Amino acid sequence: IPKPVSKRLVSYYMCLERLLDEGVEVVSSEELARRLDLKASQIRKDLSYFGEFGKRGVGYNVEHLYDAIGEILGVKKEWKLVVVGAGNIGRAVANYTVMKEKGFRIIGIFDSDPSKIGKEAAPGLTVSDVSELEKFVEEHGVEIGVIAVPAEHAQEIAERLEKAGIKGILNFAPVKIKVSVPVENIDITASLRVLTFEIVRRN
Amino acid sequence: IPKPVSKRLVSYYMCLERLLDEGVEVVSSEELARRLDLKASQIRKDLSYFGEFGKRGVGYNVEHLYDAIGEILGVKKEWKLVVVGAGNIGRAVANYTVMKEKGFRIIGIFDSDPSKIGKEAAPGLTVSDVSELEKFVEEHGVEIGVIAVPAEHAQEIAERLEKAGIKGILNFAPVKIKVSVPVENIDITASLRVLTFEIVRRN
DNA sequence: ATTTGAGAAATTTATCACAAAA
DNA sequence: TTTTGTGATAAATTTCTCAAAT
Ligand SMILES: NC(=O)c1ccc[n+]([C@@H]2O[C@H](COP(=O)([O-])OP(=O)(O)OC[C@H]3O[C@@H](n4cnc5c(N)ncnc54)[C@H](O)[C@@H]3O)[C@@H](O)[C@H]2O)c1
Ligand SMILES: NC(=O)c1ccc[n+]([C@@H]2O[C@H](COP(=O)([O-])OP(=O)(O)OC[C@H]3O[C@@H](n4cnc5c(N)ncnc54)[C@H](O)[C@@H]3O)[C@@H](O)[C@H]2O)c1
Repeated sequence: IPKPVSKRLVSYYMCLERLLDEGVEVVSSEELARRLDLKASQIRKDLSYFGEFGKRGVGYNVEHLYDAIGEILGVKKEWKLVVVGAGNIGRAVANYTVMKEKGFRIIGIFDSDPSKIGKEAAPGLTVSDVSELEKFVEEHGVEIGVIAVPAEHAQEIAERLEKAGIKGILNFAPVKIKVSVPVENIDITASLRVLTFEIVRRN
Repeated sequence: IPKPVSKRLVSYYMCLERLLDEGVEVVSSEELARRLDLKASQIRKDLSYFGEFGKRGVGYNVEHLYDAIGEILGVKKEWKLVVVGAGNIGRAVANYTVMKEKGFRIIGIFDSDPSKIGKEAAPGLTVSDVSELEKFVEEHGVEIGVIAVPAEHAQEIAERLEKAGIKGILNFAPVKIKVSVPVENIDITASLRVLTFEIVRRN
């Protein structure tokens, strides 16, 4: 499966949830492409990699395709997350997941600063000492670790998660993590610098 | 300019700053590829698009190439940013830029909630009423707007920024913004769902 | 002795076109 | 009356060679 497909699959997934909220039961690839700003052929091709969910001369059943993509994306289950780093980013993600997301459940947040190791970072979430990270991940079968520590300590924390059996890592620190589990990176500063690149190109 | 180049250029830029902090004056493309986990040929190709910064049989002057990429990225200037939305994401980005970044200066943050209007979101940064957004952007020549409002209000905020002369937008809301200025998106939930995709694929 | 950079090839991704179903 | 889905084309991206500098 081509690399850019997974990203577009997530976009189709959110769009289908919107159509369900609107009451739409059937949608064509051209109607989907019209509101995502993509070519209908690309949408049909990407879905081709995983199966035949369409009805020739009719379209796609919104609920069936939504459920199908959800199964492919692994979203049909609840994912247990831990946040390492109770700073700006760590608390922002903790307060959001507990509130807005129902498929991702943050059950722990960790820090190394004695001032924060006792404070509450989100509703029903008390900051734990990072010394307990491995024990917590193994005991509660945590599956996703979000790294929100400075770059100088991201790799070390990444290896502890992988050692404790983490299945994947969401990395916010501006460094390339080296581990055997999947890693998605969110580099805010890199995005700004990609933005300035495009800005000066237009000028 | 191929699409993936700008992203890798930002990666070379951070790596070169690290080499400067280490005292390295000259570096080969193979040494750069060694610390970025890329092929040396790719690094040389990407640099080819913008000029000839290397010394045949020698390598690249670290400081000269750093300055060259910095000029291409548009980082040799100070960029004025405003944050719309003083929530979790908005406050996290405000406190970081004011503290950690020297090339991006957040000079304003805006919200529509009377409870937060007037409050301080970061050192020396007081939340302003979003009704003043356009006026602020025009007067102070703000160049980059960071959108940290719920998805239902992202497009409307994007159009006000573009109307006030904003040059680019960093978008955190899970929706595709439609404007004539460049837009870089950071979709945290989409990243998690791309991560779950990779997790269930491997296993 | 090395190491960059300019074609050329190889690889990957997007787009098209149309028969096949409903 | 139409729209999905498969092959094939087309386009974009990555990788490879190696002459030319040093
Ligand atoms: N906040 C932003 O907008 C932003 C922007 C760009 C990049 N980043 C990057 O995201 C990451 C976190 O950003 P932030 O704003 O939250 O910084 P922050 O200083 O507010 O929070 C970092 C937290 O990590 C803790 N920490 C440090 N070492 C630790 C360790 N071994 N174990 C456990 N905890 C540890 C610290 O106690 C601190 O609380 C950083 O790598 C940063 O470079 C953030
Ligand atoms: N916090 C996360 O980790 C996370 C994760 C996924 C997605 N997001 C998305 O990022 C965006 C912001 O996230 P958040 O956690 O900070 O939400 P938040 O509730 O913590 O803060 C959002 C702020 O936007 C303000 N607002 C609403 N409408 C406004 C308007 N017209 N003008 C000005 N201000 C307005 C609100 O007063 C609020 O303070 C959202 O779109 C969210 O879906 C965030």
